[PDB]
Amino acid sequence: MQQYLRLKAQHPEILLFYRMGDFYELFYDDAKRASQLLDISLTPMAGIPYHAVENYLAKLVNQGESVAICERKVVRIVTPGTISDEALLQERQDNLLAAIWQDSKGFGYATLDISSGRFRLSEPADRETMAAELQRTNPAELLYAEDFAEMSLIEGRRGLRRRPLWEFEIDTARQQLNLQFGTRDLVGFGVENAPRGLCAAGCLLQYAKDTQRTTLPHIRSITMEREQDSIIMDAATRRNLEITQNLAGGAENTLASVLDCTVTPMGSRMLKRWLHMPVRDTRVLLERQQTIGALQDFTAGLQPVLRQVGDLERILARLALRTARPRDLARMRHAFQQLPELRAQLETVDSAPVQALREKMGEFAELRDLLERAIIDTPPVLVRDGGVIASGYNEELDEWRALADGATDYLERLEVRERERTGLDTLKVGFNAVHGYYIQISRGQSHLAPINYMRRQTLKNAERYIIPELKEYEDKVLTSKGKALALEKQLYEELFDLLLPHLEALQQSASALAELDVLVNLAERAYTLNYTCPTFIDKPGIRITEGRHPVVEQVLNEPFIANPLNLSPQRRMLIITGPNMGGKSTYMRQTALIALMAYIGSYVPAQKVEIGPIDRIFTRVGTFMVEMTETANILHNATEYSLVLMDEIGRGTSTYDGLSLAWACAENLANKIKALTLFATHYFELTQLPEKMEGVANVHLDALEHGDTIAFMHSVQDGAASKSYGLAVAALAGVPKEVIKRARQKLRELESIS
Amino acid sequence: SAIENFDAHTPMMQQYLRLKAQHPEILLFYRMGDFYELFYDDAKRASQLLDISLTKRGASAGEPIPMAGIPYHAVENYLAKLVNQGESVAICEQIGDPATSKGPVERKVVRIVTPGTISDEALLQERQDNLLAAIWQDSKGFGYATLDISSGRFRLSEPADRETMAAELQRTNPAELLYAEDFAEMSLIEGRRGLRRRPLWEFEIDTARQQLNLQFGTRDLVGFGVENAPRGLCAAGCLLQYAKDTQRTTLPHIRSITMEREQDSIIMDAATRRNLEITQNLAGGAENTLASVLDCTVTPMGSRMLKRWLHMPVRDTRVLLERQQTIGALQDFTAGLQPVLRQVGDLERILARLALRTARPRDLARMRHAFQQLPELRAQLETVDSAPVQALREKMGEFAELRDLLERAIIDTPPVLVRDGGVIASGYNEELDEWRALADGATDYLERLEVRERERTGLDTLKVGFNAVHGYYIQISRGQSHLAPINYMRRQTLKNAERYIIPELKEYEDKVLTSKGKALALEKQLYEELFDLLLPHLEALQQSASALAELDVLVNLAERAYTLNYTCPTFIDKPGIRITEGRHPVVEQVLNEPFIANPLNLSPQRRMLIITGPNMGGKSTYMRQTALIALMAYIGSYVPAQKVEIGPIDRIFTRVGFMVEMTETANILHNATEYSLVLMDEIGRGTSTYDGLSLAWACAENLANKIKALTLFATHYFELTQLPEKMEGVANVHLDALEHGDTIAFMHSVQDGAASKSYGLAVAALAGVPKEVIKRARQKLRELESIS
DNA sequence: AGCTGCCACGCACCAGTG
DNA sequence: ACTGGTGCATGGCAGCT
Ligand SMILES: Nc1ncnc2c1ncn2[C@@H]1O[C@H](COP(=O)(O)OP(=O)(O)O)[C@@H](O)[C@H]1O
Ligand SMILES: [Mg+2]
Repeated sequence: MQQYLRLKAQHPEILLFYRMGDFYELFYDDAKRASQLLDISLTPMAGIPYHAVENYLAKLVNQGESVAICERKVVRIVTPGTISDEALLQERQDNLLAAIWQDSKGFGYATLDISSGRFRLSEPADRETMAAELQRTNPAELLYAEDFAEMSLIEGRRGLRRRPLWEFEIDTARQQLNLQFGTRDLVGFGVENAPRGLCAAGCLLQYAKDTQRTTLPHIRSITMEREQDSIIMDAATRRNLEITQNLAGGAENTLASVLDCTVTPMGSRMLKRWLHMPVRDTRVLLERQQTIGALQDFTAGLQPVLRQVGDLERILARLALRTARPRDLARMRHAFQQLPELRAQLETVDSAPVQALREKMGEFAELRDLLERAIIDTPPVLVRDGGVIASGYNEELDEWRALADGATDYLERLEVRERERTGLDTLKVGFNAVHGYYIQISRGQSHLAPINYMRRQTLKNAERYIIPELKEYEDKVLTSKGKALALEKQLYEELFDLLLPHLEALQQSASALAELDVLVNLAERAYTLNYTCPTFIDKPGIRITEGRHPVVEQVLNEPFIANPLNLSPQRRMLIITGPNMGGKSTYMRQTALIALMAYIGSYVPAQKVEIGPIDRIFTRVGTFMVEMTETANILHNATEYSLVLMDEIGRGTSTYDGLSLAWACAENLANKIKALTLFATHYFELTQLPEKMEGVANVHLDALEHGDTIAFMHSVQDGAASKSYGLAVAALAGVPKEVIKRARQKLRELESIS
Repeated sequence: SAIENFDAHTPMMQQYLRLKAQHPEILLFYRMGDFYELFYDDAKRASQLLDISLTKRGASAGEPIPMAGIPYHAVENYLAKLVNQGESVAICEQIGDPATSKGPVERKVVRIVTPGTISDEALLQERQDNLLAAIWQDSKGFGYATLDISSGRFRLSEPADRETMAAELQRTNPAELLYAEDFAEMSLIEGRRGLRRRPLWEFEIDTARQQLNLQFGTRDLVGFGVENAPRGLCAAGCLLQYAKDTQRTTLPHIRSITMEREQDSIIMDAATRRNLEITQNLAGGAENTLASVLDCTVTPMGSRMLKRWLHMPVRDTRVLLERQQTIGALQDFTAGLQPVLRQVGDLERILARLALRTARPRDLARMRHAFQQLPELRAQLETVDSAPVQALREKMGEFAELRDLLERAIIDTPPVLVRDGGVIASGYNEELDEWRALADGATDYLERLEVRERERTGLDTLKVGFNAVHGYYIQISRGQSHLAPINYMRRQTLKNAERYIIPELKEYEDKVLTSKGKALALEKQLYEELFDLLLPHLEALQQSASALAELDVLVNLAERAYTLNYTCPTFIDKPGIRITEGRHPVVEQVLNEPFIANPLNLSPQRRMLIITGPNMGGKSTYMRQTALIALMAYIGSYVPAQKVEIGPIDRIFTRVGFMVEMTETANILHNATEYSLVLMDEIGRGTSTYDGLSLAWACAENLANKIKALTLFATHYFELTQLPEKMEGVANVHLDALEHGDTIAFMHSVQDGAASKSYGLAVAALAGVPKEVIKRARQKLRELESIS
């Protein structure tokens, strides 16, 4: 095998698998890497088995690697951004492709979901907005121009794919895009005056087409994500809020873990999207609130039926790409059968948007009857070996199967004919690809074979024979099986012809069913978790009553202590002093999350929630350097509609430098920015603020001392903290009695002055 | 799911269930014919872990029995998959002969593979120890024992408190941890891998003594210095009872156990071991560790030894001065020894497999290759004037007799296993050459018989072949087969050939198949017989491997001391550290901007330095290098400096900044002594302004006045620069920085005195806090500055 | 070279016969 | 109590395109 590096040249940046019997083997830096990612030995060659290529392809793909299969030439290529088989895809997690680039004016950006067809473009102006979008969208594969100057954004990222500047050319991209969608201009989509981002979507759509070498009819539209259509959240804020991802890397004890009790995978992906994309436009919010309130009674009724629909989104993608396997068509049929029950249940629900999803759902009765008659109840995984088309769908196929079936029934009778004639109880008719049909006597009885029996194969304890009669029916069976298997393949391709016309309507359905799932779910969550419906006010403000952390109340097992919040423009900054130990931090995060959820359209963890409009949520809660950097970002971009959450800035540098930076930040946020702010500090000197300025108030956390421990209470109440707790804590940790005594003396000395 | 009494099973399952019952909690591979099998839930679990099909075995006792299995010849692949997941596997083989057996063939469990007892090349990592350990707790302290099962190293220790015990777990890092059912402090142990809850009786003391004594061939354990250590003996007894349960052979390489005393070595808490990144960085990787920079050893047994020394610095003034000499003496000779030393290889673990009677042909070949480098190492080391080196030349041995044994017994490149023969060589056993030479009736019978029969019959398709199932045969094509002598006896028929047998070939077939089986078994006798001849000299061989490893370590530390430019430190009587132009041995190599070397001077009258200076200044580095230079000087290595003078050091502590933070400080305050080196990297954490500092101030005083330890005490609290004024023994140093207005400047140089100003705003402005806010903070700061 | 399906094997599960 | 023949996990490799 000298001649194989000649195929490595064809695409160097992609790891090359190479058939070598029943395995795929790799060379050079494609071995070093493939052992460090997948875990396999390094003889420089590594290799996976053929029985689990899909397993090992998905793990490479999920680590942001394209693979190329070789069997000789390159027959297949998978890439992180463009896979659509259900074996390479995490069920409840979006898998986006993306392109990014940079003008002398700003950035362009586009994500594709190659299964839903969800195509978005944006145009981030500064680089922090850009980074926010990268964290949020979190694409499996990023395309980017060499051009690209600001490499620190995408520097450490899976699936980077360097593209030439000419692929990002505007005019070429407008056409390719207009051709894809069947429009003359891109005005129906809202993006015709949005060139930077159009150039990203141009590069992406062209890369996508290349990975598939097929039409992508399911991609029929594009939307632009505006900035002022959304509560902007920096990456450090999405991390600290643990919306979808705990700081620990995974998915436990996160907002989605508690709010996401949807019943279809497509509903789960959509909700997680909604949770990362709070919208500022109350019209849609009041629309969601009202739907959620309407479907509350109907939740037990709807969800068992909705669960049956399954992941129709991703199935429909495999219809669009013409790769759907028999079970895919079978689940599409199963889903269709739910639609009359879903439409019946939803019919009396008094909401305009629920009835609109009801219509959007469709019924598709013809396609239900088509697949009911065309496919058997539980068809094999593949079409390969037939057994998928139903009985009595195609009169011709039935004749062929009966010619086979009856030729096979002859050979069974041949068995019993030969058994009765020869009187040899071990006689049997078997079948095998190497020999066709055969009579088999055992070795003990083989010497008494009739002398018309032609010998063919000697086993250890048996002999095999053919006779003219046998081989006659071998043909009868095999031509009838071969023709019926050909008619099945053709009739299966004909089901795509009948299904594909209604591809658009089908995509509408799956989307409606994916939104019904989200809205019914959020409905169940509100009712089941004692949430209430928040109202919106004209000027900024957050009035909360007995509010809670939506996760911590569910995840811990101690009684969760609820608190109020009163932020108006006449009271826009609380100085939270006292012990933290999770208490302040929790109070602050439950504020953001409550706000986050009002603006997702969900009910919220509280007795009452009024809330003015919010444009950004900053949460600096988690070097001194990093703290000051995240603080710099708030002070540079916070507005008077911003929600700002600050966790004890100053620790990590000198008392005075730190006290002086806290003082100046709180001042700057109360007086200049005027953001609604929870400024959690430890500096007691900072409680003198509410006197020195308008619109600042003091609240605090306390601790109660009992027995020989201490209970860190979680009730925020008015006034400054009037106690400290580090000596008390050290005492209980068993720092020498005398040390603490001297510490208490020092502590008094130091306070007395200021 | 029926009543499944003894009588309810077949004879096969009765036997399976007795064996399984003596292994209820771990997977049992059960050798049935050509397969290792599993049943009931084990098969269900095996199907999920190993990725094999869950099947069944037909029954007449209710429902069917879940089964899974794997052909015997692939057992090792699957055994690996399980032990890397941390599963024990009991291996049960067939003992008897089925053809002389009424009921089921006899079956013993012959070994148990568990993560800490594995000793095969494929499941272990060249450069990383794989210890079994055993922990146990009393009302007053801990008992703890470790075992490298593939070397014999058997150690015993009796950690005083919870936190020394935490440090020992981190250090030894057992792949498997047997522990007592009554174990109170599960916080130390829960979460670890290879956890094995064990019943109390295994930790019973008189049974420990009896079993340990027995194993070492002694009447008491006085000579080993452990007779006084019942806490730890109880650990040792459980370990050893377990070790022997897993192996089910003698373990003659376990000829000793040693006490690991508090004061024989520098003791580092869990925090210190992590902050100096000795073999693991703070990501779990081995990149940019002390070990990455120092470990250019050529043999694996050397690498592991170096890593143990690094982790346990010895306090013995004599051993250190001798190791220090060995380095200096050997510096000229590394270039020539290192390539030879390499060729010895991993002799430690090869003598393991020899001792365990497991070693394969290629283990014996590499042992023979090792012996073949001792004569070159003997010459090389003679000219090195150093007593310690010549003691290691003597202890390395030579073993010319065994070299000549393996040179005459095994061939140059043997197969992986003896399973299939071809191992033993021509000359070694005369009976063996007789037997091969009959079954080497190749170059012989088959070819001529073929010609003769083709030419006599006149049938050109005629070939002579052998197939494993039908035996030897004469083949004729189907078109010529109706012409074959009526003497030919039809044997195997195919689609297009017929194969036949004649008396002459059948007689050659019985002759060659019995010749080959005889030749195989006698080979296996000869192979096993090498272990009998080798085994006596095992003690001397273990001392060989142990010297070759220490040579690899020292020769390494000498090369490192030349290339990286280190000098020999010297020791003193009272506590103190006096570094001249010292460097962080790791940071100095990763960075490219040359390393700003610094002094340090600790002493009993200058024992606590309060370190000040900016974020990113160099405070932590200056602490870590102090500790590393201590750590290195006390493994006998040379040190990254112009001159180092270091007195004695019992423990090293470390706090690097709630209920666990404070506890960590109490541990320091209670256990530090006048000989301890204490690093506190900005501690002091309260719920208010002055809270945490007040504690740090109180702690500082306590370390200076009461404990009198050598403390490096970096803070951001400027208030602590007043310490030197009040306490005795305290002083102020700082890592310098420069102004230039709008900009940074981190000079990385340590100088006496407090910093001139704290740089919190300068660093805040560098992060990009609005210049407008930095302004108002500077305004506030002179407000605050004007109080004093 | 690729693909199918016989065989390794001790043991248990039948039927068909003492 | 037989005689006799099946039929099994997986992986090696003969037999046959
Ligand atoms: N002696 C030195 N020479 C050159 N660089 C140094 C030196 N000491 C520290 N540094 C650099 O400073 C960085 C941080 O040092 P560090 O001690 O952590 O500052 P801090 O005092 O805030 O802990 C390190 O990453 C290292 O590169
Ligand atoms: Mg530091």
